Amino acid sequence: TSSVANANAQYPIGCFHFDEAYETNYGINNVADIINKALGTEWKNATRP
Amino acid sequence: ANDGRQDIFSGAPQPNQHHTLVYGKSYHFTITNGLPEFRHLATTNSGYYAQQRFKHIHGIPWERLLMYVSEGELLRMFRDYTSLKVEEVVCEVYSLGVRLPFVTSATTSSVANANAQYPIGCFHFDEAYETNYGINNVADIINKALGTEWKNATRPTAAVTTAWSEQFPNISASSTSRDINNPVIVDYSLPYFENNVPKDVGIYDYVDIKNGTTAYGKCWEKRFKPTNGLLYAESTLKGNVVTPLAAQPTNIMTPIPGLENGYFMSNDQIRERRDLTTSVPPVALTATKLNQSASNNLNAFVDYMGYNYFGEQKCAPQSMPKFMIGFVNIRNEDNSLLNAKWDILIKTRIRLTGLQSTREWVARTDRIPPQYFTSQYTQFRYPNINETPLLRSLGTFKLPTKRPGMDSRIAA
Amino acid sequence: YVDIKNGTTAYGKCWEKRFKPTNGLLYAESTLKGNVVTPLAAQPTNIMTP
Repeated sequence: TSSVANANAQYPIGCFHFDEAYETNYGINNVADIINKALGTEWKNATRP
Repeated sequence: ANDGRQDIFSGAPQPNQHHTLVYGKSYHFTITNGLPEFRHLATTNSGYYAQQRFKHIHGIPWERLLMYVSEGELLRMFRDYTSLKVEEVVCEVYSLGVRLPFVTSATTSSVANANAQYPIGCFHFDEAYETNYGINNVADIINKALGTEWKNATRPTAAVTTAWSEQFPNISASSTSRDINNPVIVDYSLPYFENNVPKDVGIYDYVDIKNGTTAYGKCWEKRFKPTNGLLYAESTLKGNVVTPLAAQPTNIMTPIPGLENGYFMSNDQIRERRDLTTSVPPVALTATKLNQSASNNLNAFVDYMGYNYFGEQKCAPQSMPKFMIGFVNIRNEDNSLLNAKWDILIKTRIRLTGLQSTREWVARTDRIPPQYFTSQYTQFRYPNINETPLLRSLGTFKLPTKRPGMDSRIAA
Repeated sequence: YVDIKNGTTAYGKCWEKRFKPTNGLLYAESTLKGNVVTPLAAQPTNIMTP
């Protein structure tokens, strides 16, 4: 029963940009996934059963 | 100039009465998280709808008159005037914090952590998609707002002293924190066999988020000055609740503006009188109070009740904005929902205007004087004045063009 | 109801008509019908607002 209840850990976050100095790339499925979740798939029965 | 031709006496009637009422209440409610859920709804007349309920977005029924006035005050103001109009309604929401447990315990859990910075916001996508509340959900919020009596106003045969008890069958939220659950539901009509459907509402395109931890105090305030705050109006000569007409229509008739075209917003489409074959379509006739039942009055809405002014276009105005507030769900590492409890305080204020048409009507009975001759109020009801008028859907529906959903409880 | 010109000397631009339609609506879609063939499936209910 874990719970992410602590928001006062002062975790460091940042904007990385070393993509301007070294070869970089993303995983094909990783990006594909982000986009499928962005669009999401339909669940409404546009066409009546 | 006083040539014995000037008036000696000049009469004039008494004025109409114009009273202004001001009421208000304060409540303490608590609401909680909830993941979104969906289903498909089938209804009579082959109705089919795609529904999406946001269990983390709750709506304050500020459209309900009982949120400002108690049942007692409502009863009185409903019998005292010829017509009663809502001038303005105000609803303030104060946040007392969004808490949750430091550690989830299946048994002795405690909402002791108020520093989780849970995102909260004011949602308003009710202006872009069909929305509605659950009938019992709203009914519940109001029962907890009013609360049921526990004092023995009428002494028991044995008026003996009883033991202290925290078990209030239903204490008002005006005396203590009380839980309420009124998830907003978004409908996606599917009237055809093959429908054109939109992508689920993007709630993040209709929200103003605040930090649940630092937002302590006044957060939101909504005001509304109804165009047609007509709660009721009497313009008929019917001096009873039981009597039916005795005379049938004659040949005497004079053309009046009317301003009622017989067009309705039947769910997703516009329909003309002749096509509403399932239920009998209302018609804008001379208004009455003796049409509404006692229970109907209790469910009075502040924006529109079916009554209109003689010179205005007989129709429903755009319903007041829904007052929806809620969380912006945070999820745990296993993607489960991070539960939280939100304590809020609500202040409600309302100003109404009562009229008593006593100028052209000197009554010799307690019967309220009707706005009969000089002008007449009108309401959507049926030629049979005793038939239930066009009622307001308790589910607080928002139909296309942003108008309040209404029922025609008269079967055809 | 006529404005006459000399057919021989009137060589060039003669008339120009302009029109800004009040209702130039060629078409508009406001229904949920997502097909050209499908008919309604649901009949009118008791839900109706003026």
